[PDB]
Amino acid sequence: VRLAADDYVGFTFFVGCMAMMAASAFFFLSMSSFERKWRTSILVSGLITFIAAVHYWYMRDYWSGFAESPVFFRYVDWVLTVPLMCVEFYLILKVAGAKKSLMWKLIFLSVVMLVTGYFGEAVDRGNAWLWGLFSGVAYFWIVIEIWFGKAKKLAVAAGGDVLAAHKTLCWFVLVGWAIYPIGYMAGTPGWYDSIFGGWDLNVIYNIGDAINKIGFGLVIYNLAVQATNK
Amino acid sequence: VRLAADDYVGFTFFVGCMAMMAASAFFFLSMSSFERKWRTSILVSGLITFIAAVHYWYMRDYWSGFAESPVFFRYVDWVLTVPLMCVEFYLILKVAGAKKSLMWKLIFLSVVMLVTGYFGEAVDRGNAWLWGLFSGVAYFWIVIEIWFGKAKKLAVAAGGDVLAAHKTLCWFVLVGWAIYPIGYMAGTPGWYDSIFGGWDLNVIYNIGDAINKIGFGLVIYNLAVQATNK
Amino acid sequence: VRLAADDYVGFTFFVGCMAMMAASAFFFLSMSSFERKWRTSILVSGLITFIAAVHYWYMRDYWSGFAESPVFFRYVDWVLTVPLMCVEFYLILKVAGAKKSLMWKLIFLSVVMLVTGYFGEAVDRGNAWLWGLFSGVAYFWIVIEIWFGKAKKLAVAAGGDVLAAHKTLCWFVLVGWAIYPIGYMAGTPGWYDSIFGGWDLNVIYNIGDAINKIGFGLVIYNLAVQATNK
Amino acid sequence: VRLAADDYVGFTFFVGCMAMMAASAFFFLSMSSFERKWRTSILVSGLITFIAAVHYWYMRDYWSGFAESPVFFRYVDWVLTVPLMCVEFYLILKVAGAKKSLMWKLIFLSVVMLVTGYFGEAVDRGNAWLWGLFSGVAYFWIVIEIWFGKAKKLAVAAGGDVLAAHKTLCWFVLVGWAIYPIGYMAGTPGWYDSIFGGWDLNVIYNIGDAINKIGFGLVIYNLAVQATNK
Amino acid sequence: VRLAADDYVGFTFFVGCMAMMAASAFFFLSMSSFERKWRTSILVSGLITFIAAVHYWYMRDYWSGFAESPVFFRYVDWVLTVPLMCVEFYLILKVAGAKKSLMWKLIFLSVVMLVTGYFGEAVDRGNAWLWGLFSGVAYFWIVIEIWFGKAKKLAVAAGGDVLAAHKTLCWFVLVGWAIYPIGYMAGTPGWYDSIFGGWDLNVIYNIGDAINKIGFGLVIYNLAVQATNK
Ligand SMILES: CC1=C(/C=C/C(C)=C/C=C/C(C)=C/C=C/C=C(C)/C=C/C=C(C)/C=C/C=C(C)/C=C\[C@H](O)C(C)(C)O)C(C)(C)C[C@H](O)C1
Ligand SMILES: CC1=C(/C=C/C(C)=C/C=C/C(C)=C/C=C/C=C(C)/C=C/C=C(C)/C=C/C=C(C)\C=C/[C@H](O)C(C)(C)O)C(C)(C)C[C@H](O)C1
Ligand SMILES: CC1=C(/C=C/C(C)=C/C=C/C(C)=C/C=C/C=C(C)/C=C/C=C(C)/C=C\C=C(C)/C=C/[C@H](O)C(C)(C)O)C(C)(C)C[C@H](O)C1
Ligand SMILES: CC1=C(/C=C/C(C)=C/C=C/C(C)=C/C=C/C=C(C)/C=C/C=C(C)/C=C\C=C(C)/C=C/[C@H](O)C(C)(C)O)C(C)(C)C[C@H](O)C1
Ligand SMILES: CC1=C(/C=C/C(C)=C/C=C/C(C)=C/C=C/C=C(C)/C=C/C=C(C)/C=C\C=C(C)\C=C/[C@H](O)C(C)(C)O)C(C)(C)C[C@H](O)C1
Ligand SMILES: *C/C=C(C)/C=C/C=C(C)/C=C/C1=C(C)CCCC1(C)C
Ligand SMILES: *C/C=C(C)/C=C/C=C(C)/C=C/C1=C(C)CCCC1(C)C
Ligand SMILES: *C/C=C(C)/C=C/C=C(C)/C=C/C1=C(C)CCCC1(C)C
Ligand SMILES: *C/C=C(C)/C=C/C=C(C)/C=C/C1=C(C)CCCC1(C)C
Ligand SMILES: *C/C=C(C)/C=C/C=C(C)/C=C/C1=C(C)CCCC1(C)C
Ligand SMILES: CCCCCCCCCCCCCCCC
Ligand SMILES: CCCCCCCCCCCCCCCC
Ligand SMILES: CCCCCCCCCCCCCCCC
Ligand SMILES: CCCCCCCCCCCCCCCC
Ligand SMILES: CCCCCCCCCCCCCCCC
Ligand SMILES: CCCCCCCCCCCCCCCC
Ligand SMILES: CCCCCCCCCCCCCCCC
Ligand SMILES: CCCCCCCCCCCCCCCC
Ligand SMILES: CCCCCCCCCCCCCCCC
Ligand SMILES: CCCCCCCCCCCCCCCC
Ligand SMILES: CCCCCCCCCCCCCCCC
Ligand SMILES: CCCCCCCCCCCCCCCC
Ligand SMILES: CCCCCCCCCCCCCCCC
Ligand SMILES: CCCCCCCCCCCCCCCC
Ligand SMILES: CCCCCCCCCCCC
Ligand SMILES: CCCCCCCCCCCC
Ligand SMILES: CCCCCCCCCCCC
Ligand SMILES: CCCCCCCCCCCC
Ligand SMILES: CCCCCCCCCCCC
Ligand SMILES: CCCCCCCCCCCC
Ligand SMILES: CCCCCCCCCCCC
Ligand SMILES: CCCCCCCCCCCC
Repeated sequence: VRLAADDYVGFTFFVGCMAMMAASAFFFLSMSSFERKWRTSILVSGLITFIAAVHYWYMRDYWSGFAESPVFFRYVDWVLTVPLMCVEFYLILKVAGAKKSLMWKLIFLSVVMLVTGYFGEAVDRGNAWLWGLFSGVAYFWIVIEIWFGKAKKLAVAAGGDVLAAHKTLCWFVLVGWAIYPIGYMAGTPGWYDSIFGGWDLNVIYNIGDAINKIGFGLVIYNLAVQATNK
Repeated sequence: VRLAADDYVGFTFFVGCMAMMAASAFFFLSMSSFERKWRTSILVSGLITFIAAVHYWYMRDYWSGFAESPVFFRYVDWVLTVPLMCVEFYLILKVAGAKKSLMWKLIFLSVVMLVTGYFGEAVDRGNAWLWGLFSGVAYFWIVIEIWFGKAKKLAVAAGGDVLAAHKTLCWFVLVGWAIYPIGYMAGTPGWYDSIFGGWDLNVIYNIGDAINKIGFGLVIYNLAVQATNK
Repeated sequence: VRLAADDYVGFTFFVGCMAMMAASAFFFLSMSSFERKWRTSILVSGLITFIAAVHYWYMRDYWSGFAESPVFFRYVDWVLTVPLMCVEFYLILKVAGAKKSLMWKLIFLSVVMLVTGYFGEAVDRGNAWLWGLFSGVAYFWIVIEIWFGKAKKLAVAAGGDVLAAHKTLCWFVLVGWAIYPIGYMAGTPGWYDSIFGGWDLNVIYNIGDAINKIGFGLVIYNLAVQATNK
Repeated sequence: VRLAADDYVGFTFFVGCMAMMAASAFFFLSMSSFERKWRTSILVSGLITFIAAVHYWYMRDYWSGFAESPVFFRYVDWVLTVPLMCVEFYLILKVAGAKKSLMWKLIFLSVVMLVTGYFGEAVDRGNAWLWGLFSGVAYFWIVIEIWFGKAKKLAVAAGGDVLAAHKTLCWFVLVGWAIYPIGYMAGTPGWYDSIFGGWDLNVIYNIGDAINKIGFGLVIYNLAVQATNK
Repeated sequence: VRLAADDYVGFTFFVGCMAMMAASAFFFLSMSSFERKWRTSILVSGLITFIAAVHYWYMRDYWSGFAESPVFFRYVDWVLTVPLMCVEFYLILKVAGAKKSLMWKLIFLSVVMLVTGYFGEAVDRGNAWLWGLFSGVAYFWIVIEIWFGKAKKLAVAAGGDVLAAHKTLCWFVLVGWAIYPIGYMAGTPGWYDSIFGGWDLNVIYNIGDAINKIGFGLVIYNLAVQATNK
């Protein structure tokens, strides 16, 4: 447990843990300065960074001990936080007339995506490409729903700050989340060892997690602020 | 204490701990966005997940050490959380005219159920079937009370969101709680060759606890939300 | 530090710690749903279970390590919580016209009781009967004050919910607190060789503490609720 | 790590830690029941006991390990808490027309007192009497300021609850704080090693800290209560 | 891991950790006593000391173990806190008409400064002078912006308490932050091994961090207080 200056994975575990901890405090402590109608979207942004702060604490210590970070262990957090992130689409479009049907659809797709991903990574690596494909289809459905589907139509109808927030969240989902499917292909045996594979993603995962989770919440927080100051 | 990808019991202890921790924060931090009349029901939903989060933390570490999870140690949480869950029937029917008599009845039955279950599991395994039977009868009385008894009549009279919440809670008690008596029969010596093989009761306990406890609370939280927005 | 199913002392340390922790959260989180005039009585009920939760955490660990629970170590909590419980008589009768004189009397007697008890148990066991007797007399004075003295007269004048609460608290002090003088006589050398056999003092301490501390607070909480509802 | 019944220093570390922890909770959780104008004085009372609770936790564990409590290590808390206590004179006299000049004077004297004391105790024990003397003079100036100086005149002009609180705080500073200079003379080599040298102050420090810190805050809390209730 | 009276680095780690912890509690608990328009600037002052408290806890323990404090490890906190400090210029000038452009500029410069500094210190020490120079230029740009640039013009236009706060913060940036570039030159190989090099900065870092972070926040808190009191 002596620290080394060249351990960049180590460094990014320490930073990521501290940034998520601070983000969780910022969202929980800000909630009361807003009208009740915004509070839930902010609270959930804080839950997302709270789960990640606590799991990053454990992973940071484990890396200090063993100098390993098994990818399957990252799913402890992803299986909870990715559905919560998908629920934020419902929370920000509820005013624009989203119905619980939307919430259930998103929760279902996100959970299928993460559980099939875990089966590919941990339970049945023989059939990792097949599990990948099931995960990939759930991802594609989520992307289609928010870029073109009902969620997009609701955002467009609302216009204003909401539409703006919606569009930014859609970029985070399209571009920010793409690192995870890529690392899956890099780390699992399949037909994609030719292209990817043998790539160290730990630094990318540690920085990506923080940007993905804190960025999502800052966009939601920014929406509450814009709306309130009008 | 390296993590292994095939340790599914391990994985479900880490997930269950994080989900209960997050649920506790969600209910505690939501309480203030509601009129005083709902806050106690929500507070108690948070107490239920808080006790479970803290006990799941200990059990998760113990499994990391010894790769054992003795059933009797789960009763540390059940003896506190199952009575609190039974109290939620009183809290949601208090408006409909439930009297403390109902609260005391439910607390008494739930406590008898859990303590007789612990005597069967830990103190007197020779007579596990007899202790089972006493627990079984307490369970049956609770089920009859909420499906057909006074509590059901109060719910029906109130109608509306309350009746809806009541019925959902009755399904959780009937179907969601059935895993516990089944695991008891699977694990104890008696007249019962409850052979539910292929699945590790530990995985079922870890997933079932989270669903049972967070599900109960989300139904109560949903009732506060429905009522408030009317 | 493997758990054993027959370690009932172990079990009751785990339960007592969790119950106190939950009770502390319940009283601290309830405080704000009450008019200012009730909040202090509730806050102090929470302090009582908070001190006990944290000390039960240490005692639980120590029992896991050494399988010993020295009685003198329980006094770490009792010297703080028993005076706080005695202050609750002042807080609930302040409306009925109790004066700080009463508060100081109760604090003084409770502190004398606990400190003389500790001298008998830990510093001067040669003269345990004498220290016992000094503690005994302080106990008797407290009992006489609340059952017959000024405090009783104030309660009786107030009538209503207050008198009801006062009488229940008087039973907890008379009957619930009797286990402590009994265990003292059971554990110390003197003119008393009280057998009180069959049952492990540690189990009785662990269950008695939780009932004594949470019961006291639930009676104070019940008084605030009754009063608020009218 | 086993506890001994005759370890009175040990016992007083456990009690002191628990009492400061409970006091911190009491002041932080009471703050919201008061008009804004009192909240800062109460918050600072909680900071004082919060710092001490956390440092008492470390010193308690260190004593369990090594059975030593080096006096210089107590200064970790004193260098922060003694200036905060001195600021409380400004906070309670701000209404009576105290100016920031007074705050800065008290902060400066308190910090000089504690830092010169630390130099005498830890960095330059050869000249402990000289450092003593510098600390001694800063103490005397503080005492003169509050008993006779401007601060006293402000209190006297205000009259009422303020004057009462001021006088009680002046007794705590004069008599309650005298233990610290005495222990310095008892523990340092100088011209005073005959009179005071060779005295075990650990029990006195542990009890005195708790009484000094919780006492100061209870006087401030009592001032807020008196003022509010009329 | 016995404590030594001559370990001044050790002492300052313990003090710094406690002071940051106390400052965090002071800012988080004060937030609610202010109109909404000030609360964010105070919350962020608390995040700054919260990150530092938690990182100082880890560094304190590591020094207890190994008696080393690698400079690169301090960047775990600096990469988060220095940008938050720069955002405070935006938060205090938002009323005077600062635009998000200013926020982004400051965040960008602060992050470049800290990341280039870390490259010089940890990844590429061969070219530490060059990385130094890039960091140095980002620093100079920040200084020019706040002393002469747009931010200064906004402050000057606002006048009053804001201008006063602005000027104080500009001194902290100019003089209080200068210790960090100096320590960099003292610790790295370059052309400045003649001027600096061979200097122990640990005591200076530990005291400077506390003064820099708590000082910044006390100036922001002072601005909210002055403004509130009209
Ligand atoms: C240590 C020591 C010493 C100290 C000795 C000490 C302090 C001994 C303390 C003994 C105590 C406290 C015994 C308590 C025994 C409780 C009884 C019998 C209770 C009856 C209760 C009824 C009959 C309720 C009837 C209730 C009714 C009808 C209805 C409603 C009630 O509300 C309820 C809730 C109970 O239903 C000495 C010996 C001095 C010196 C030595 O040298 C050393
Ligand atoms: C790293 C590196 C590089 C860069 C390193 C860098 C940028 C280092 C920067 C160091 C700085 C900026 C030091 C600044 C020192 C300011 C002073 C002393 C100012 C004093 C003022 C006084 C003593 C009185 C003023 C008196 C009054 C009354 C004024 C103010 C008062 O305090 C008050 C607040 C009361 O008004 C380079 C070299 C580029 C490449 C290399 O390769 C490596
Ligand atoms: C895993 C797996 C499977 C599934 C794998 C899956 C789903 C992989 C998915 C990969 C994805 C989604 C890649 C996406 C790449 C998007 C790009 C490069 C876009 C760039 C654009 C940029 C860098 C910026 C800017 C662009 C614009 C327009 C900027 C706009 C501005 O930023 C503003 C916000 C202002 O508009 C399969 C293969 C099925 C089976 C296998 O067996 C296993
Ligand atoms: C321990 C022990 C003892 C005690 C043991 C005990 C009490 C064991 C209890 C086992 C229980 C309660 C099992 C329950 C099984 C319910 C079933 C299969 C029903 C399933 C599923 C339907 C009905 C779905 C759907 C139906 C509909 C209407 C749609 C339902 C949906 O779900 C809806 C959305 C409406 O909710 C004894 C034996 C006494 C002594 C021994 O010595 C040991
Ligand atoms: C460091 C050092 C140095 C200095 C060390 C220093 C300055 C030590 C100073 C110690 C002090 C000032 C001790 C004072 C002791 C006062 C007493 C006991 C007075 C009792 C009076 C009662 C009992 C009446 C009244 C009331 C009481 C107790 C309580 C309450 C009130 O009656 C009330 C009405 C409020 O209840 C020097 C020597 C400079 C160099 C050396 O080389 C080293
Ligand atoms: C906070 C963490 C986040 C946003 C993680 C997101 C992860 C994904 C969207 C993962 C997606 C996957 C697929 C679409 C294909 C292969 C399996 C997964 C789970 C890596
Ligand atoms: C949060 C945990 C929950 C809802 C646990 C519930 C446990 C039961 C309902 C257990 C019931 C039992 C019987 C009715 C028979 C055998 C003994 C028990 C205790 C397992
Ligand atoms: C939460 C803990 C409680 C209520 C403990 C109470 C303890 C006592 C009432 C102890 C009484 C004693 C005597 C009356 C005589 C012997 C010594 C004592 C301290 C056990
Ligand atoms: C919470 C801790 C408190 C109130 C401690 C206060 C300590 C002092 C007032 C110590 C004073 C000293 C001198 C006046 C002379 C010798 C050196 C000191 C630091 C022991
Ligand atoms: C809370 C900690 C603070 C305010 C730290 C600030 C650090 C700097 C302003 C560091 C600046 C540097 C340079 C300008 C050049 C050399 C490298 C750095 C990163 C030390
Ligand atoms: C005071 C308000 C805080 C809001 C919630 C804080 C998040 C806590 C996360 C804990 C992360 C563990 C990191 C500590 C490493 C020792
Ligand atoms: C370890 C890296 C920490 C990174 C934390 C900050 C990430 C911020 C992402 C960008 C948020 C912008 C959304 C604001 C609305 C326009
Ligand atoms: C709403 C959040 C849903 C969270 C889903 C968690 C799934 C837990 C993983 C399942 C692991 C079981 C492995 C069994 C393989 C034989
Ligand atoms: C400031 C808001 C935070 C609220 C946290 C809710 C209580 C959660 C406590 C449960 C902790 C046990 C799990 C920790 C595993 C290391
Ligand atoms: C809400 C009420 C909770 C009740 C908690 C009951 C736990 C009691 C377990 C009893 C253990 C002692 C058995 C010893 C038999 C020899
Ligand atoms: C280890 C598994 C963790 C699983 C997470 C549980 C989420 C809880 C979902 C329960 C169903 C919600 C019903 C609400 C009805 C309005
Ligand atoms: C987070 C909810 C607010 C009030 C919480 C007070 C709980 C008291 C904590 C007691 C901790 C000791 C038990 C933990 C066992 C590991
Ligand atoms: C060893 C664990 C025991 C758990 C104790 C929790 C129950 C508290 C006792 C309840 C007393 C009820 C009196 C309330 C009157 C309104
Ligand atoms: C108002 C609460 C008061 C708490 C009193 C605690 C005192 C602790 C016992 C003192 C131990 C003295 C050591 C014996 C020396 C022979
Ligand atoms: C707002 C009216 C309150 C009257 C307060 C009188 C008694 C206060 C209770 C004392 C609790 C102090 C906690 C000390 C921790 C050991
Ligand atoms: C609800 C506010 C809580 C008040 C702050 C409590 C201070 C906690 C300091 C830690 C000292 C307790 C010792 C723990 C031993 C394991
Ligand atoms: C280790 C000993 C524990 C000490 C317990 C703290 C109690 C101190 C309170 C004494 C001061 C009374 C304040 C007067 C209020 C007007
Ligand atoms: C009541 C609000 C408190 C917020 C501040 C918490 C900061 C905790 C970080 C430092 C942890 C303690 C340091 C040493 C513990 C052994
Ligand atoms: C080893 C660390 C000790 C540092 C103590 C922290 C307190 C520093 C406060 C700085 C004062 C700034 C005043 C600005 C107020 C307008
Ligand atoms: C609006 C743009 C959002 C895209 C954010 C992507 C961040 C992921 C980077 C992970 C590698 C360091
Ligand atoms: C270090 C801070 C990074 C991101 C800053 C927040 C940007 C948007 C905040 C919303 C303000 C209305
Ligand atoms: C609406 C019906 C709710 C009932 C759900 C039962 C919960 C199932 C427990 C899962 C065991 C793995
Ligand atoms: C309503 C009267 C309550 C007093 C009785 C409580 C005694 C239980 C504590 C001892 C259990 C071992
Ligand atoms: C305020 C209404 C009731 C107060 C008393 C409740 C008693 C609950 C006992 C809980 C045991 C788990
Ligand atoms: C009226 C206030 C006088 C306060 C004096 C208290 C003495 C504290 C030190 C005791 C150490 C055992
Ligand atoms: C152990 C309890 C000590 C409590 C000391 C009394 C507090 C008096 C405060 C008066 C405020 C109304
Ligand atoms: C008016 C503000 C001046 C800033 C003083 C700098 C504080 C840090 C000094 C370094 C500590 C040794």
